[PDB]
Amino acid sequence: GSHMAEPQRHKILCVCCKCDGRIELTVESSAEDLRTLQQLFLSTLSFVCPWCATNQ
Ligand SMILES: [Zn+2]
Repeated sequence: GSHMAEPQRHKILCVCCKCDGRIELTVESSAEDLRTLQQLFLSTLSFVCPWCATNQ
């Protein structure tokens, strides 16, 4: 195995909102930031992959 389990360093995987491709949002976010941005992405926010961001 390996060991990488630390606070802040959190991998919140969402998607490219236009190709459904997996965006593992590797962030360094405290629990409450992670929670808050969870609610935003659950609500209305979403991201795009750099391929789609370059294409449209
Ligand atoms: Zn995309």
